[PDB]
Amino acid sequence: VPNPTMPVKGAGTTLWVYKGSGDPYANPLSDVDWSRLAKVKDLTPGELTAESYDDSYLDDEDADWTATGQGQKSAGDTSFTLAWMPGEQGQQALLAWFNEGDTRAYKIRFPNGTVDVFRGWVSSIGKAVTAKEVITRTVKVTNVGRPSMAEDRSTVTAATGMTVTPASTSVVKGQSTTLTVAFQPEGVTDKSFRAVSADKTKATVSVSGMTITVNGVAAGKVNIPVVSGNGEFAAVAEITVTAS
Amino acid sequence: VPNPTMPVKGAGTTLWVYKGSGDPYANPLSDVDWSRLAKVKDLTPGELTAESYDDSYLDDEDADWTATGQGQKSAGDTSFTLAWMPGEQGQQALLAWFNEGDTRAYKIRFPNGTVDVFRGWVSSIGKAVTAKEVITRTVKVTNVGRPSMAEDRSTVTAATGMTVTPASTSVVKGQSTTLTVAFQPEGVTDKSFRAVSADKTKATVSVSGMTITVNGVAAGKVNIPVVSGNGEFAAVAEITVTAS
Amino acid sequence: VPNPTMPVKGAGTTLWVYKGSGDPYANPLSDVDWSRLAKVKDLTPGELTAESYDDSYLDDEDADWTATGQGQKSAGDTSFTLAWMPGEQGQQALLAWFNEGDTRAYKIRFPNGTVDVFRGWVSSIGKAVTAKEVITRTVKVTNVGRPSMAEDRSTVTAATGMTVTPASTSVVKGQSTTLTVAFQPEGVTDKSFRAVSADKTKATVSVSGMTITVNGVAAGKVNIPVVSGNGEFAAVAEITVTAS
Repeated sequence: VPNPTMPVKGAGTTLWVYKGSGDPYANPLSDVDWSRLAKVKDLTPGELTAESYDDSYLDDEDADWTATGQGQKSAGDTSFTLAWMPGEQGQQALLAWFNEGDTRAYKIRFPNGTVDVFRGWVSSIGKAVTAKEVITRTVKVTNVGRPSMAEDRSTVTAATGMTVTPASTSVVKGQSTTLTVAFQPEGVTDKSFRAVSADKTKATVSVSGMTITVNGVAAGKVNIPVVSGNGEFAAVAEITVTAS
Repeated sequence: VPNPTMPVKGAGTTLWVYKGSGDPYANPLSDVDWSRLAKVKDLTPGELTAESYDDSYLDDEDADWTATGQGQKSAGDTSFTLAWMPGEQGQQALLAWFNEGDTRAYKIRFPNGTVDVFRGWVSSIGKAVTAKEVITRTVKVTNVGRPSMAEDRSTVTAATGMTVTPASTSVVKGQSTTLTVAFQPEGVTDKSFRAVSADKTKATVSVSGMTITVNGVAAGKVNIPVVSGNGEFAAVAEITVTAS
Repeated sequence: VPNPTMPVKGAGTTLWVYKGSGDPYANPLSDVDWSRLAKVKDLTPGELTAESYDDSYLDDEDADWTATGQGQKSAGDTSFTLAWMPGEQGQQALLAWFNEGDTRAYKIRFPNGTVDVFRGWVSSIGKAVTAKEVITRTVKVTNVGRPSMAEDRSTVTAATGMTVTPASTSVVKGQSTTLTVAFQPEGVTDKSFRAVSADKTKATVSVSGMTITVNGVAAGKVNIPVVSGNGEFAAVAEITVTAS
């Protein structure tokens, strides 16, 4: 249904702020570590610009027509207003973003499956208060550096399938077993995953570089659920732990 | 019932000025040492803004784009127009506040149980005389220092109040079972989750209304993983589907 | 049928960008090495402008008025807003053209058989998101050098293809006689004429429908001179009017 080669109606556009660590430009399709800013009244994305450089000399024969070239670009000033909910995270995190000069990353997800991720700092925090109308919070973010347009991530293989094969063996205290995850639907993929223990007590799990290490902290039958990327697919594995 | 996590309609917003001698930011909720500015025609809260600081150098590898940082923050000016009642206290106090030019504190009480408290000096006093419409006094206050927004005194709770209890029964074709999630770490919670199946072939999942619904499309044993927040907590449910 | 000598309604104007390696001004009509920018919401062509140059001296006799001359010409900037299709070629090419900053050629094909060709660099890339309305990408291209207007490749013919044949008969009172003129020097000609009588008393003349008409108000021999263009060609007609 989402066709990036046909015009879209604009309804359903979504805003997120990178609350995690690492490279936000790498895999922006996944929603992991992206806090959503809900109840967006309106959004005006930033406009990439360019300054003009005067490229004229005295030796240049004739000067009837001006000659110019591209200069600095300076993407900036993405603004938006959303419903005012002072006690909800993402809006509190927004004021935290304003209160220091942090240059954080934020992404705009469009209804046609494309993402535009910018990176900037908050330069304006306003509020409009009128009767018989919901109080709105208005934000403006000055963008720094080169952004990541949706015209760059034009590959998208869509994945659609993974498997999780665990050891599923008893593990003695102090030893780490390795879980296997296959995320190769014909090889090329554009998604990540995270695994989190369902009890957090009998075992401790760690996912890094596709490597899943599970340690049998306490005896029992621990269940490790894994969810891929934003959460299109998931799986459940079991690991026994023996007291001996 | 005020709810800071839901949008509010702005009607009923009140304006107060500090006539006490303590710390205005200490207990803004209490209206003990505050004078209400009654009969406010309309209000426009001050807008927080920060200027841009150039953060570029001659030896910077890349210049094709501008590098900037957040500079000095300002609290703007709050402007409110209220009915002219010169004979009442509160307007004489406002006129004296403008007249002797001291930096006083004031606050805005929204229909949310929250309050935004600023500190500033009156930079404009105006009037509007016109027949058939009430005489309105318009005031502009330039804010100084750092404001104490309603996001400052909000509270977040992450006391591990996540629990999951499924139907834990045998579901049939054409009928969906329900799974309940408890999110009460002493009642107050601020975190959400995401629940999905493990294969999406034996059972189809749907999360709504603080609840999970599982449709037994195919017989067998199916696994439903749930992950809370950013992967701090998880749960695994087992659902058996029979032939009928 | 396109007709450059008659006004056109502007619907169907197409935008193209040069992806070849030849001379863009050589054969603009051929769309061989050109890629179309489809789904153009609206277009604003660049405006040619030239600044003023003060052409006055101290020893100038008269100075009650200002003497100025044409200075340096600029081609302005062409701004077009078109539907956002990030996944299609042509918009990715546009984004790369903005990003790497070279001066590329483009053209506008009017519903006239004519075409305007410009050379410039993209100085602005924008977007507009709003519900119930298509997402639009807005582009601004600053033009450089001398542009190639559609008037550059127009052709004029003055091959002396003027001929005049009257009815050369006897006209009566109350009846009007016709006279024909040929302007076909192999077909193409843009030079007009003017036809009138020599006394306007024996016969009254009227030119319309690319045809002369003579009303025989009075009997006798009357002379009708016709002059083509700026006096390069002429013809003389003799018309006899009888008593009846």
